[PDB]
Amino acid sequence: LLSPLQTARQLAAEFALTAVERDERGGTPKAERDALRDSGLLALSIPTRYGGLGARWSETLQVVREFAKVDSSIAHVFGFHHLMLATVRLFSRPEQWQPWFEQTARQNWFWGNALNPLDTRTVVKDLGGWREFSGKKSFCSGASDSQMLIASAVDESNGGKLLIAAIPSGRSGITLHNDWNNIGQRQTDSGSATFERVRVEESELLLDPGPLSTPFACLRPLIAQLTFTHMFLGIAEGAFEEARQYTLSETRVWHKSSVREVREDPYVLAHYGEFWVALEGIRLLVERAAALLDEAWAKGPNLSAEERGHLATAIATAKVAASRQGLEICSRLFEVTGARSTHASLRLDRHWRNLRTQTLHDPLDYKLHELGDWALNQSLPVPTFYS
Amino acid sequence: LLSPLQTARQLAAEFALTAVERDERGGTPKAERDALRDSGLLALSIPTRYGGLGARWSETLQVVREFAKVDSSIAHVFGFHHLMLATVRLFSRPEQWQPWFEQTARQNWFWGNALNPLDTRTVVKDLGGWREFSGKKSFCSGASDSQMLIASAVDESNGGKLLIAAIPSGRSGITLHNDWNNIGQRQTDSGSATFERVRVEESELLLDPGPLSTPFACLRPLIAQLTFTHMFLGIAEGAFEEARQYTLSETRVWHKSSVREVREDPYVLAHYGEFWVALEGIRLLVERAAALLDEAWAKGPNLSAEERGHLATAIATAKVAASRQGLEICSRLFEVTGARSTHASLRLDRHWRNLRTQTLHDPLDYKLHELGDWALNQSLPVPTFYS
Amino acid sequence: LLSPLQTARQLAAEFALTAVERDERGGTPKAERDALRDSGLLALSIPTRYGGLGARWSETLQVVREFAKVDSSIAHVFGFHHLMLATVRLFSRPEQWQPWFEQTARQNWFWGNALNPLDTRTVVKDLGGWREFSGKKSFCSGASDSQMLIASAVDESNGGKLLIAAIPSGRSGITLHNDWNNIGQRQTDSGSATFERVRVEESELLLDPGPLSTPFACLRPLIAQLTFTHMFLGIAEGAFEEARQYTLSETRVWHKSSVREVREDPYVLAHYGEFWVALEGIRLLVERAAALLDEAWAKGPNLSAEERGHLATAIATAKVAASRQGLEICSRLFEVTGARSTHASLRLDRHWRNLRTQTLHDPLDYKLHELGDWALNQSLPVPTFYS
Amino acid sequence: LLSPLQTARQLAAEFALTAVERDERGGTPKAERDALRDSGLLALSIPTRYGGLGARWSETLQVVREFAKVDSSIAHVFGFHHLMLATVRLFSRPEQWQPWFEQTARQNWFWGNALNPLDTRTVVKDLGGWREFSGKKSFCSGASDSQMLIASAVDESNGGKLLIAAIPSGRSGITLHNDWNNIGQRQTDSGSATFERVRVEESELLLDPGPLSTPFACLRPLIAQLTFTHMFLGIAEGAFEEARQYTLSETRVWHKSSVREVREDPYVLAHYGEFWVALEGIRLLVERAAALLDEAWAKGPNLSAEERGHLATAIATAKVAASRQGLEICSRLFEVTGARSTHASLRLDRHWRNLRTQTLHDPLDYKLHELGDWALNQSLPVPTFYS
Repeated sequence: LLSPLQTARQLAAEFALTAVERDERGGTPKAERDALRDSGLLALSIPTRYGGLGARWSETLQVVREFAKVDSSIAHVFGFHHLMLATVRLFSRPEQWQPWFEQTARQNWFWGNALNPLDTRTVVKDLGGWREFSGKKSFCSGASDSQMLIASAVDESNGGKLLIAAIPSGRSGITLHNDWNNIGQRQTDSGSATFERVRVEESELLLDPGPLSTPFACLRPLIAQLTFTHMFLGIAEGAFEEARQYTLSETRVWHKSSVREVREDPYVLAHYGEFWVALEGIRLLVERAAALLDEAWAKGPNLSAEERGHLATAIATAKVAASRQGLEICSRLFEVTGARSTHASLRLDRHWRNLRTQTLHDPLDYKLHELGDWALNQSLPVPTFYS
Repeated sequence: LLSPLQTARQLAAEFALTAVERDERGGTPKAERDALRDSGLLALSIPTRYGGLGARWSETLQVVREFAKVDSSIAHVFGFHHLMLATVRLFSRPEQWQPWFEQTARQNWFWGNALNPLDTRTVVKDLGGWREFSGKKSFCSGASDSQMLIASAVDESNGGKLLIAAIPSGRSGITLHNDWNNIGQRQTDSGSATFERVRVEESELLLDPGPLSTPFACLRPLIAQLTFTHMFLGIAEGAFEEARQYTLSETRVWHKSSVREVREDPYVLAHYGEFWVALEGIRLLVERAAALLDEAWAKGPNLSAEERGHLATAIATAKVAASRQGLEICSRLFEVTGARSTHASLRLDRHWRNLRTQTLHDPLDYKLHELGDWALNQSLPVPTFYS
Repeated sequence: LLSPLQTARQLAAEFALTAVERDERGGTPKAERDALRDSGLLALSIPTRYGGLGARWSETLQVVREFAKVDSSIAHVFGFHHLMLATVRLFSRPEQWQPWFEQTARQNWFWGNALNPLDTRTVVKDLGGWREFSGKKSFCSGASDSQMLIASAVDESNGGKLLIAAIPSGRSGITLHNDWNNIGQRQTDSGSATFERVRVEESELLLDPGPLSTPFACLRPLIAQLTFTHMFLGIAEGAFEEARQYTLSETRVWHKSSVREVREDPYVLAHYGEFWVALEGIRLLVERAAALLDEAWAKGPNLSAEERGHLATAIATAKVAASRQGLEICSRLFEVTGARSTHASLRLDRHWRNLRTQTLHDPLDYKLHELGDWALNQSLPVPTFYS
Repeated sequence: LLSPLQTARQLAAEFALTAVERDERGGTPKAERDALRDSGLLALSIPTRYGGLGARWSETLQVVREFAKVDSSIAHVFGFHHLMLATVRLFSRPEQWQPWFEQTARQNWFWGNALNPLDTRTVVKDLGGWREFSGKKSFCSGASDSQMLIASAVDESNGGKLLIAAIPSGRSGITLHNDWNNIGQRQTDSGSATFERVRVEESELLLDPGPLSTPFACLRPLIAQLTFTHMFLGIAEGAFEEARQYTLSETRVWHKSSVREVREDPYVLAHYGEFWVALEGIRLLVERAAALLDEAWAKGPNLSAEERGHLATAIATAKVAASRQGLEICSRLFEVTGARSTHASLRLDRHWRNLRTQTLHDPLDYKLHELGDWALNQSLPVPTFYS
């Protein structure tokens, strides 16, 4: 009876009731993850012909953004779940990903991340009949309480080629440490894992066409980048709305102010006008990138490298704006909420901390470098796991 | 048979050949205004049933933006000509503006500005069957070399009531001074005017419904605001493109740089990335406001105050971004063009000077106040001649 | 025999060993406060004739800054202790403050804050030979584990008159709640207090000359402002130094960088150059204000309103720079320390959180208003408890 | 009867009367240069034992700053005159520079610049008995109407070594084109020169100890950098004062303002407070660098490389602040002077144009790179002609 957005907004309201306490507690948000299981939204990105809801990417990412207004850790593991599904869809054969889609939709499997291209400590050995992953990995966003994992390993042949597999999260030999302890994103379980001779079947390797191959396959890093981008916008929007409520409900006018109510103070209003101009610009850039992703995805394997590159530029443009202007809102909102809004029971700084943490994993200065290469030299970005 | 955009682009390419020397001379760009007369573009906004081209406002404003890339003074008088046509369309009866539209399209009349709501030095006396305007006016953008003028006067009853008329620019008693000397917009003829017992017939007064009446008539200041906004964007786009050509052609690498070519300098590329993110955000905000103007214009007299207010907010948001981020591009581009690009024969500072002058006639701080009133309090802007 | 600066540096090195874990715990830093008692530094500002060290204000504030590099909560309660001593020195008769000074230096009394001019929930009744304070107070910075308190109350005559007293912290009727829970300054004990018929002798009231009387007595809010300002600078300096160590020890180069070492990355170096320019400007502004405070203090009761006003302007100028540029360093340092520096065991965000909390108790926008009144109109600031 | 500063301020008042008209005219300010000749200030930096006034560098640069408030072109050629005297003082033998100092003080010789290390088009040939400079040069600041020139040439031996000479400006073979045509600094005569077999005696070569030799000799580029820096501060201070006068005299309050007078408008006052904080920070950084230059100069040939390096860092820090914050004041002052202040008769943009032009000859991004190398790595700057 409800649309996916309506279902997400209802869930977000329930999440908001415990979000502040859970930011302090950290750990696995098991009750919230089960609420996602029961909602149906783990099948949001899966087409209806496999039992899913058939949303376009722009709708899936809209739900990521909606969760991020209240709970960016939940938004992160939810968005990464659909990124893992995109990974098998783009990197493997229909005989592999179609059953995975059907089982995920039927059983509400939660997919977690164990793919770190910049962590070559996990290696794969070939034992003829099967292969085995062995080593350690970090930044395993949402591996705990998951049913399936996307795991990477290096095959030390001619310098070391990355190999990606989809495997059950409880398979023998996998030890998920859940030592994730960070100032932000405190419920994404982005801790460590140990792989001890973990068996991987040929049928579980994502090889055809595999990573960084066709332009369509090369949408995978762009989906990841735009997932983060929607999170960034959601965090800024949630911070803004929380500040609004506080300004109107609790903030007292400064005794030197010319007005009697905070909501008429000329400096307070100018701050809110600057927040508005920033948010409006981010919103249009993010939504334009999402529409371009919809259009690129619809071309499938016929996607051109040119169209992929223009999408990549549009996403990076949105990400820079969401990162920089978003973090500024999360800091400067304290000037309109005031000295009492720093009470630890409110944890109003959680928006800033979450966004500060997540904007560092892909350095902004090198995003500007890439965008300048387009703006000055008309050079398309080179497809990587970050671009 | 070229489209209006193609026609405007061809003219802009010709204007570009002399724009630098004309920035120096100032005065009236009579040759360029005659090129506009010959082009048909003075009828761009006039519906086809009166002999015009039938463009939507977004298309008319796109031409303003295109002209502003190469010559913001021409962009200004061209945009203001269409604003004058909008003024008679919105404030007077069809018995008045339909003949004016037909004559303008048939004879390529150029319409000029003599409407300043601030300056109240012009007063209107009633002589029975006719009236007379007498006084001084400033900022008469495009009055020189025009066929028709929109002129305002104050009637001295009940503290003053503003009266607006459309009258031929050469009518007895009108003196245009051509004493316009400004650091920017140096070919807009925005000088001074003197009216001495200028006869004004009742059929020339714009009374039904007159200014600041219906939401539809209250589109007039919004068209003005969005005309300036398209000019601001065009100036920044033209400055950006001129900087690109200089960086790639003339600028030398700094002897402390690690790279052989300025094309690859990490700081140069980062600047161009920041210019790109700024321009892309402005572009989407301006084009969104343009689309909302098309949709509101289509409502005609059925337009609601609520839709007018949301359009107003969208335009002001775009105007703030275009003003602030546009001026920043026009200043900071010198860091990527280098010490030789300040040669007086290039007049590369003309973009900054033009934007610096035009961003002052409506103070940004009070636009942010208005936007904060919306963002914080959900208060729609109050219709005025600037909002 | 060490100098006070050397003694403070030694203590700061010891405080640094546990500052991160104490930021987590919160509560009262009893061990560190006892280390202050043993150090002699609680008598730093007390003249030698009373058994103190005889420091100038610039020297006392230098120690506040030194502590703030490693532990801004300790810096806060230490600076506020000396502010309390300044309060009795400036507002009461030598018959009152000379014994308090002698006893403080002999017994290493820690003085705490219970003076909030905003909060008027505490009232004083006159019972003839004595008075009684009853009510609630908030923001009681350093009241816990103190020997003496500076407490204010309102007398309900002629719309309210503020009364200030110095009283022992354990006097019957005083309850300190230790309910202080804030995102920053987590060991300043700035919780709540309750007074119930707290007896106050006439000899404990600070009436002659009392607050906001002579220009010399009006140094009290300026000492408070410059104490915060030295804390703001110290926080930014400590954050900068902690970032340096991380950049050089732990941060890895981005795989798109041209350089092998983060030490040589052009964007990293540019960030550190911008941090340097900011810190150097703040440092000179703060030290100039400190020198002007020494010179004004030396005038004693002969201080003129004009010299007080110029000092006020100098302090506010330093405070704006330290607040704004300091918070920027504390945020932007994460771009040069990288994605691994957000580990919760490092609490590298503690500098930003501490500065973000403390910069709100006196709104920056109205400090800029005051400074513009000087810069434009040559109007001296009006003495208040914040200016 | 007047001190040099008083004499300069009196001259500055006379210069201010024609400054706006001369910014338009360009060319050589011959009347103003003769006024400098008659003032005695061309001997300001020459010790009294040679007939000069014996000012310290901080006083000479204070006069540069004072001229720059009203006329940055005059400030530039005046400052470069004393830089040329410093060049012979630091690079040549007492038997060379002592007579040059005596003759300059006795005859008020004006020294001009023809030294461009980045213009290797002028070469020197050795004819045994004498040498000859031949080729072209650009950026010859103030060579016109000068008595002496500092000229450079490359000796094409082992790659090309730079050779510096002091020679009469009217010597046979020198053709000063005076084609200087720039958007700012329009009266510095920084045009071109042609050298046609210009004879140079051994006694005119600056060889012992020559350029970039001892730390003391290496003060020459630092004097140049700090001369520009004092100019930058002076320009910002003059722009600020001119804006003040306009705000208080001519600016009208915006019709949406809450106040009746511009000087009480809260946004206007906040702008002026930001100008104040910026100017105060620049002032202290510039004055601190000037004091350090005084102290370094006084050490003479005993100056250590360490003390030179710390001076270089202090100057670069001041220059970055003066450049960036100065240019921001020159742009943002238009928001408090308003729409009528762009009148071309006022040329209020001349401050921005002058500072925009002069901040480009040493790129700010690479200054930040150098300062970061100090801040992060504690690496002293490497002496060059720009550092």
